[PDB]
Amino acid sequence: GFTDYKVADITLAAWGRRELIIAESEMPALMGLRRKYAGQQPLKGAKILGCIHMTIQTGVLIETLVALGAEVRWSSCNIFSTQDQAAAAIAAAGIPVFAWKGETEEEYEWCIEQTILKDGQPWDANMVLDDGGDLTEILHKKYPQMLERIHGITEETTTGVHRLLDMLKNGTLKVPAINVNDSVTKSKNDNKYGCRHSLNDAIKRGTDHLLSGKQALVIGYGDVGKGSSQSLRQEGMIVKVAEVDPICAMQACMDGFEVVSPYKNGINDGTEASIDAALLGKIDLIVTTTGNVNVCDANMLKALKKRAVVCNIGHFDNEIDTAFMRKNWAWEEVKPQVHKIHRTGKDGFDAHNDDYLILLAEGRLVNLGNATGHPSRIMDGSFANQVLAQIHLFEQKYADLPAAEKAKRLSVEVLPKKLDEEVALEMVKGFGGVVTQLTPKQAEYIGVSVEGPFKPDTYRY
Amino acid sequence: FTDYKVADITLAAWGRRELIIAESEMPALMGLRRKYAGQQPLKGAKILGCIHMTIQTGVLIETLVALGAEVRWSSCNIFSTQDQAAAAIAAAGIPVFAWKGETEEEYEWCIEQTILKDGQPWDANMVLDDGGDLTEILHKKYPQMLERIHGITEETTTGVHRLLDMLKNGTLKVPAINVNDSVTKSKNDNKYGCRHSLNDAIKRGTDHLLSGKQALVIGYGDVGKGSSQSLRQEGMIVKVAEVDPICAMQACMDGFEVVSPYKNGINDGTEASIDAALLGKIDLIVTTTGNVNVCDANMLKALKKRAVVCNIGHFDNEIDTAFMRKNWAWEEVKPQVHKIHRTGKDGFDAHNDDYLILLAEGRLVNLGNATGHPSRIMDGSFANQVLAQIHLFEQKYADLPAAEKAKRLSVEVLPKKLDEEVALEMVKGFGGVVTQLTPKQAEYIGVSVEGPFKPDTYRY
Amino acid sequence: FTDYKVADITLAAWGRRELIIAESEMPALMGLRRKYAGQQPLKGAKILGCIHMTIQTGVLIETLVALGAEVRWSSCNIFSTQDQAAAAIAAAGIPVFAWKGETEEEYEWCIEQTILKDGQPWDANMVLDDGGDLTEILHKKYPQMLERIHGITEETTTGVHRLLDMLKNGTLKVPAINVNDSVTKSKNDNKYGCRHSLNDAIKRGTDHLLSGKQALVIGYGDVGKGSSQSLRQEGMIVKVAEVDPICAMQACMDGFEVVSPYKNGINDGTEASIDAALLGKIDLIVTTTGNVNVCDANMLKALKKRAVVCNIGHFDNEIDTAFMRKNWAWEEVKPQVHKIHRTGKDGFDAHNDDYLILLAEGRLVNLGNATGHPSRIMDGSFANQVLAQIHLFEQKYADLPAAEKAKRLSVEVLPKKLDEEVALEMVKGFGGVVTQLTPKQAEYIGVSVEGPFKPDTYRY
Amino acid sequence: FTDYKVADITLAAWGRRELIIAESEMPALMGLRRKYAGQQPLKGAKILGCIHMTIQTGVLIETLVALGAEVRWSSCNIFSTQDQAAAAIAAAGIPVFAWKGETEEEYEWCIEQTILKDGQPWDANMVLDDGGDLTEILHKKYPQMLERIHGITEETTTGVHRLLDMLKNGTLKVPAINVNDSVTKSKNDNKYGCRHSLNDAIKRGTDHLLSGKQALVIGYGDVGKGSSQSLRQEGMIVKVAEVDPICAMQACMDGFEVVSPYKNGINDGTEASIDAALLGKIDLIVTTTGNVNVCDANMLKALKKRAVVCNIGHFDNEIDTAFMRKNWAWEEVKPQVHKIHRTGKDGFDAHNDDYLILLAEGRLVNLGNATGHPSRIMDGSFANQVLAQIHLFEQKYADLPAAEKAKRLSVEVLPKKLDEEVALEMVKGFGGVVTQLTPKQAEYIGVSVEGPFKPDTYRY
Ligand SMILES: NC(=O)c1ccc[n+]([C@@H]2O[C@H](COP(=O)([O-])OP(=O)(O)OC[C@H]3O[C@@H](n4cnc5c(N)ncnc54)[C@H](O)[C@@H]3O)[C@@H](O)[C@H]2O)c1
Ligand SMILES: NC(=O)c1ccc[n+]([C@@H]2O[C@H](COP(=O)([O-])OP(=O)(O)OC[C@H]3O[C@@H](n4cnc5c(N)ncnc54)[C@H](O)[C@@H]3O)[C@@H](O)[C@H]2O)c1
Ligand SMILES: NC(=O)c1ccc[n+]([C@@H]2O[C@H](COP(=O)([O-])OP(=O)(O)OC[C@H]3O[C@@H](n4cnc5c(N)ncnc54)[C@H](O)[C@@H]3O)[C@@H](O)[C@H]2O)c1
Ligand SMILES: NC(=O)c1ccc[n+]([C@@H]2O[C@H](COP(=O)([O-])OP(=O)(O)OC[C@H]3O[C@@H](n4cnc5c(N)ncnc54)[C@H](O)[C@@H]3O)[C@@H](O)[C@H]2O)c1
Ligand SMILES: Nc1ncnc2c1ncn2[C@@H]1O[C@H](CO)[C@@H](O)[C@H]1O
Ligand SMILES: [K+]
Ligand SMILES: [K+]
Ligand SMILES: [K+]
Ligand SMILES: [K+]
Ligand SMILES: [Zn+2]
Ligand SMILES: [Zn+2]
Ligand SMILES: [Zn+2]
Ligand SMILES: [Zn+2]
Repeated sequence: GFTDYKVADITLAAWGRRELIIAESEMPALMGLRRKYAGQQPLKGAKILGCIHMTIQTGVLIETLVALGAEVRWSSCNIFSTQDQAAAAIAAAGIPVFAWKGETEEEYEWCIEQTILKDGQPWDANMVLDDGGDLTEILHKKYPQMLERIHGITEETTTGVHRLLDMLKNGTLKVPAINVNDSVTKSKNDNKYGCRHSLNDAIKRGTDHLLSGKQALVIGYGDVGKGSSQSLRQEGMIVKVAEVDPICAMQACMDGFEVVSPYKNGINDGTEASIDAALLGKIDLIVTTTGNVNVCDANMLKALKKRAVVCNIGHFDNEIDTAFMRKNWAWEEVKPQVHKIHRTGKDGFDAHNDDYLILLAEGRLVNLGNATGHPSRIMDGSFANQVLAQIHLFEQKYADLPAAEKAKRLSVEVLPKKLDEEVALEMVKGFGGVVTQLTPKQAEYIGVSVEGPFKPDTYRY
Repeated sequence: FTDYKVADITLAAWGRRELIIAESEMPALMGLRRKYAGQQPLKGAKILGCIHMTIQTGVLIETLVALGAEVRWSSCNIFSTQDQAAAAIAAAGIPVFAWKGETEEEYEWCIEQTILKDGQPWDANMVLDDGGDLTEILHKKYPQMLERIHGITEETTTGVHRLLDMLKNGTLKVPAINVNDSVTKSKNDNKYGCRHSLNDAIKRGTDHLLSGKQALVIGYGDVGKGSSQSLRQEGMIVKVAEVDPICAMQACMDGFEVVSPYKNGINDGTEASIDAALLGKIDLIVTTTGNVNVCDANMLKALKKRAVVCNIGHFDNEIDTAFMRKNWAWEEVKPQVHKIHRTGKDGFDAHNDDYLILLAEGRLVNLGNATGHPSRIMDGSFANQVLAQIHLFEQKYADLPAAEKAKRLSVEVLPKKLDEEVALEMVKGFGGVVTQLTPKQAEYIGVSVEGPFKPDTYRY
Repeated sequence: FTDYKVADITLAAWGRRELIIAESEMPALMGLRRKYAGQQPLKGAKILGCIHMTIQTGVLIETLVALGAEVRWSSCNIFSTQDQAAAAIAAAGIPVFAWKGETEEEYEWCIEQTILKDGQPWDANMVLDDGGDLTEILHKKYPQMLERIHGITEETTTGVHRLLDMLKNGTLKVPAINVNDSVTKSKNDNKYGCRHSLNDAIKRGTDHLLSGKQALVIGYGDVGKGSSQSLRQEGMIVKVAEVDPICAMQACMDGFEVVSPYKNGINDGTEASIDAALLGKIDLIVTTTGNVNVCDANMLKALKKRAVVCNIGHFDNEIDTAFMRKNWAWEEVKPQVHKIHRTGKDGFDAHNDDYLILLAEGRLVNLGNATGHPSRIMDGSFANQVLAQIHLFEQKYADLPAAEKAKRLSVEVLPKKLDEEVALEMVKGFGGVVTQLTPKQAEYIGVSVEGPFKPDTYRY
Repeated sequence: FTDYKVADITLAAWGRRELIIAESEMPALMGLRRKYAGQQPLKGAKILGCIHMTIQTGVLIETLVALGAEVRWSSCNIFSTQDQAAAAIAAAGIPVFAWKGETEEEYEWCIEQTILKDGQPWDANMVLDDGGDLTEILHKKYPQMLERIHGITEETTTGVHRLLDMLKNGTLKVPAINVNDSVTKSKNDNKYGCRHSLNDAIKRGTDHLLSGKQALVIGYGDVGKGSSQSLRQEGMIVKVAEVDPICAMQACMDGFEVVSPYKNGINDGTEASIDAALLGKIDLIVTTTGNVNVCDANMLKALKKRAVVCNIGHFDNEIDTAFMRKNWAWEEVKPQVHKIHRTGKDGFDAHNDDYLILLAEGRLVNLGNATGHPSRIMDGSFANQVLAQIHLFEQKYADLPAAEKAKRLSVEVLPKKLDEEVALEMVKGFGGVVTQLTPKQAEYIGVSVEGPFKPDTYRY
């Protein structure tokens, strides 16, 4: 009877449900919250606009929010990241979802718009859950009136947080936000170990290439680049790392990687002469992890070893100059989300040409495009943080507060450490791990409560 | 020159040979020498220093002096001095009071020799400390000296805790820099230094194969992380204990099984609480916490026969060695290696099978049984120390009026720009090449091309 | 052309795109293709082939054809075919009978379609086999065909065992080359292939996080070595079981804890013999043995709820799946992934917590749930296959007098010189540069500058 | 008792304490000691022994004696003796001629003291050798003594090569057991021993950080495999050179870049052939080959300033140290650590930057700068030694009829069943539990339930 959705194939729903039932068993923090808060219905009356990869893991998040009282309207934040069986299962449960794997850019924008509008008019949304900031931007630029009713935004990822902080600095942010990314059980779990799991996964599914013994260049060594570099090194790749941040570069050196630049002496003057052609001519795989623009540029692409794989695991595709490749080189689809890019010219290629690159997911997030992103047991931490953040901001009721109280509360904050610890404890118990309890004397000795928090807010883990 | 006490002054030439090698391994620190030599930013500084008198500390001391400082130096541990390093410093005409194998009485005497010159308080105006013993003695016994001191630069996590307690209680008299929490210290020294030096010390003390054996690491902060890797990389099967669930989550994700010595994780002080099956399979226990009694008497009783026991946290009370001294017979194998015979206190059978091996009498094992962290890692810590000394000395806290002092009294870290400057020199030391952002890229992510590259919230 | 049966011929263009990529990843095999094209050493060869119909096997098949052979092909496992590879081979005019998800009846039919052409035995004169099923069918059901066959080239450990048993019993009718025991096969494919593809298949089937979880690997031969590394490198806590103490020693030294499913290692057939405490903590069990019932009914009953069970040895009887079919309810998650509900046979609760996850119905998991070994590894195995086909075809066993046959009826390996030549091409494929001995150095160690470099005793 | 020469007999108590610990780490060897003590299988054996006089060798010597043998012992390297081990052996009344830091003349004298007792040949009837120097001296200088010798048991790869050359040339006078090629020797000692002890020795000699730096390992046999892992596990970026393409393939698959010191691998003897760009980035070079001049004069000229150079193959001629002695100035840092100044022969500037660091004067670095392999690894090697001595002594070659001698003049290995029995004791030492086959399983794979478990072709 329910028709308020658009997915690839509703008949995938039973398969999706089987996978959701398995995922629930892999997500003890999130399911623990579901069990803890079900009675109290802390999200009763919440109307959440959600924009995040419509995977199985996101399904467990959505059904947790609903189980706690929320209504939601959902879209994916990437054209290739949906798992169609997950979308089907959510739609089959009577939840509005607009998402499929392999959207066009026009379809992507349309799906976000279907969450925002219900029956042609703005939905009475009062909460936002976002990954990367596209939904947040559309609301501020095109639907500013809807933000008058919204209590908060809970933002998943580093890039989205940057965008929020810029808005706050400029006075254009209209509702408070929680930076979910910077929970330790998000940033130092999902961003790092998630990519460790899923980068090599995606490259194998796309190419079935042996990785051992081959040369990789990882651009960036933040949380994603750390995890990515390990994904490849643990397979036996000879990994080199590029960075602009000398502290992150120091970490790469100490971690056993050679730190190099694509450019002579690190200076990117925009000319072919600046490219270290000797270095790039030996690289079999380049992975971008930065959240920055044009870190695998046209001249680097021209210089790469024949038959190198090129992919991006940062949030947005402009890390690699794919526009240059579309303008100048011929694309041969191997299979979905795997293209050979023939450097011999624009139109026409020889089927047996040797001078090509392999691009994964058209430069979009490769882990989600060519595989299934992070595994449930890792996403458990990120998504338990999301639920806690939604509860906190919904309960604070920003949209209803007096102006002076709003002025005090308009901020981008993180969750308290106590809650980060509580999420982590459930994760550890999920592994069968046992956390020791401090004695009262030990807790006094190091100056903490037996119940935590166990570290000062300055601590970096 | 006679204003020193070392084991053997004739070791000085050997020490100098090692200092010359260490300088080549310490580009950040040597770079500071070249950068600041002309300006002499520490001219007039009189620094009381208390930190492990190793070759690495030698290069630190000579850097401070090269920048204009005078110093008076002691070690912060009874077993951590390298006698050739101490000799070389004494031979350069610098007051140093330090040798490997001090008694506790000698340790206290050496600190006192830095504080006093010719029987009266030295006109000290700066403090460099590792662990807080010198800082405590100044506050408790020589409070008048703190009236002239511009600041304290503290090396290690335990010392920082002690400073923060003072600040909370309003008893801290001078500002401090928490040198530990530079990323180029905490996430370099504490982690990778222990990775290098823990397995080193265990091999020197015992020459035991580590591969295939079972280890329990107590703690998974920076030292526990590095320690766990030191052992895992050798092929140990490592289990980790933690009180902090976030650190425990990291251990799980890093590929370790997380266990408690105690049933249900509850340390009720009884033998019944001990997981005897677990402890009876452990070949090596390492404490990394900065806490007290984390390898306790009941754990020691339950350990597998012939297990090795050591501590790499700052102080020896991590292990209940007092219990062992009271109850069990100690057989010295060689210096800093004892068999502890669990058969009783009154002698031992030379062929007894029921013993534990304790390294460095439970004191910092990396420094006690080997040489601590390597020069290229200490480069980062000690470049931060020099910069911290400069920062606080230049700010001249001791010259402000009391109301202005009250506003300026803090425990702070160095600014990120300086942490980055140290890191860059470390990276160039490896032959690493850092990429420069284009103006468009710097705009895109909202940073200067010169840095800093991360918000102060960033955890690396 | 209609002499084939595949899932979907329209997948052929996709398969060809992947073959063109695979050729670039297989320098040893494509080097042989180019080298022997002129000579046509397999002109007149009529090869019955039974081996997983993957993209890699496609490159092998097209190499044999390029060297003059005709072939008729089937897969040696019901789940191992890549349908696009089969399509591409069929589209090239080569008889192939293979698809992913065959029934056992279909599997036997496909082998029979290779053996028969137009309802009568094909005039086969060569056999290429993986695991021995084709070899067995010829000996048992078509013995007259073996009168014309010059040899068998056998890919895998299990098939070689079966050949050696036949030879011992006097029932082997044609000579064979053990391709498995080239170093560029056994110590490449069996080990590093499983390192690549075991974790691959578990991720594709389950998308389970592996880091931090407990695995038990049964066996520590070449496949168990590679499998254990596949899991450990992901951060699993891996325990290893073995019956061979030398292999167990290697596991210990490699950093694994060596355990038995049975108390004191004694499998008496009772539940009381099972180490239920150990098995109750295992999240993943992988069988690697080539043996029977190494993950038995009582082990399955004892495993932790929701454990994954899989087999990467050649045949499914490593795990007692027959017990599971008789007693427990199977819920298909998706193809080649079943939840096995331990609550009973007659239906299951969709929300039951007491289940195991079985991959590929206990068949070779790397090929069943992923794509098996990668091209650049299969390059070594399949270069050896081509060399072995050439050698046995050129020897012409079927034509020799009885006394000469008697001398030649054996199971042999390829010479070390050829193993080295394959390896050299593999190394150059990575961009590796092998040093050439000087004449003095070659004299010093007693080898030719060209090799072979090691005595036949050498184990690598 | 005076029939010995050691550095310092007063080290004996320390040595004994370490022997008591080593016995607890050597369960295979101590198991043989317990098993065979009653039967005294070496009663009447008079063994000339030449092998590194370490604590581990002490346990071997005392096992041979405990089984009835008399021995006369020397070290097979000038730097490998542990003086406390030598002292303890001498203090037990066993003839030993060994100290750390022998001259070449002293080394030859020590071997001669084993051969002669009171100025005339000892009535030796057995030889235990490591590297072949003793074996060579007997054949060249004391051939009459070989008439009464029943056999030689040879520890190491280089010594085995020398024996096989003798056999090929018809100059070998007594049979030998190649102890090296037991799996519990070659694939334990040669590989995992160097994994343990290479990084150990480099740390003790230099205290250099290894993580992040560039290494070149020359060779990828058993020692090169273990060596490469020693460095990679510390975080070095390791490149590997090889002449054997199969070993090079393994290095690639193991995650190393395979390179040559020479452009395109061609060593034409000129400076122009050296890849100066590659060598100018290497911080550490380690030779592992058993070959000559694999780190040659031109390579040494091209290495990065301040690179460490060492050898872990049996003999020092792997590195052209003679070139360095002729041309460059040596500055001793401390024992077994020299800076070699490339500025000229006649003196050096103490602050010169253009030097290399050579460890142990190019002699076996693990034994020279540390203590070699750990007891628990040497357990396997030395259990094999004891078994080999028993076998050859019981065979009584010297006393056999000539036709039987002709058949038995050979170089053989120990049976696989005994290799397995050694391994089982090693595994139990770790607390490992080996599973026992059921009768049906043993039938299925074609072995006895008690083993042996693999055919003699198996490479592990
Ligand atoms: N694919 C996934 O599943 C996933 C998971 C988490 C985060 N993300 C995304 O990944 C990106 C990175 O996130 P993060 O948490 O690691 O951020 P981060 O800020 O921790 O790290 C990014 C790094 O890129 C480096 N960098 C920037 N420009 C560079 C350049 N020109 N060359 C080399 N290095 C350069 C920075 O110095 C920094 O250390 C973001 O876009 C984030 O949203 C994706
Ligand atoms: N030996 C060295 O060279 C060296 C180097 C740096 C620091 N340190 C010292 O090592 C210690 C630890 O330093 P850090 O930087 O790792 O501090 P840290 O705060 O990062 O980590 C200590 C960890 O111990 C854990 N812990 C506390 N009590 C515990 C208990 N009862 N059981 C289990 N875990 C427990 C805490 O949760 C914490 O994660 C300090 O004493 C520091 O001064 C020594
Ligand atoms: N899936 C693949 O791609 C692939 C690749 C190569 C080989 N194989 C197959 O894998 C299997 C193993 O091949 P291999 O080359 O490793 O053989 P192998 O002989 O080297 O190793 C098998 C090991 O199993 C051990 N074992 C036997 N019974 C045992 C038991 N009850 N418990 C514990 N350990 C036991 C043996 O001691 C031996 O070490 C064979 O069936 C082979 O054909 C599969
Ligand atoms: N230090 C120790 O404790 C220790 C332990 C065991 C053995 N050894 C000694 O180590 C040496 C090696 O023993 P192994 O068992 O590894 O022998 P191996 O035959 O297994 O390996 C030696 C390797 O060196 C390679 N090689 C030869 N010449 C080369 C060259 N010019 N460039 C590059 N690679 C070259 C060979 O191809 C071979 O793979 C021998 O001298 C042996 O006696 C020392
Ligand atoms: N080689 C060394 N020289 C001086 N200090 C050291 C050395 N190794 C470790 N340390 C210091 O020991 C402290 C613990 O007391 C750490 O904070 C660390 O910086
Ligand atoms: K997933
Ligand atoms: K040091
Ligand atoms: K494949
Ligand atoms: K030793
Ligand atoms: Zn997003
Ligand atoms: Zn200290
Ligand atoms: Zn097969
Ligand atoms: Zn020797």
